[PDB]
Amino acid sequence: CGLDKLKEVIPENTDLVTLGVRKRFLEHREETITIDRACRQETFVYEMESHAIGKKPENSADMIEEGELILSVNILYPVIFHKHKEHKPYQTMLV
DNA sequence: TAACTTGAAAGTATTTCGATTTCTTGGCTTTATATATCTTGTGGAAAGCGTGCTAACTTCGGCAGCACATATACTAA
Repeated sequence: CGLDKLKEVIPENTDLVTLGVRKRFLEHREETITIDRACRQETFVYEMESHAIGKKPENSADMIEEGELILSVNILYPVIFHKHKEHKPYQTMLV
């Protein structure tokens, strides 16, 4: 179980299944998507997840003890949104 | 310092789909007339608990019972 014996290189020249979908997506990207952008919500999620990576408290007494319950709670307050798009109305919190 | 080609982002529109409505069927109701018959739909006349308070005076006012006393007939000496 090492990395020196593990496959950067173009993922091709092997009998695969998902690689066909991957190449189709690459072609669809080269068609209209330009460089690496238009991923607004994607970068939002990325940064909002990185904001909580390895941040230490200002005081030593504010260290979260091991095993503390973290609960994810979505909230739907507003009516002003897409009732059509599967429903994505409002923010989600952690407590 | 704009101009056009980008992207997922709305309404917005139309197309079909669940469902309830609307449209068809019978058939019974009712109108008279009389024709006729089974058991079972009746008409009608009998007859074999439970209390409370006194509303209070007056002056009965009788009898209930009771009941006390005793005069008398029976019995022991």
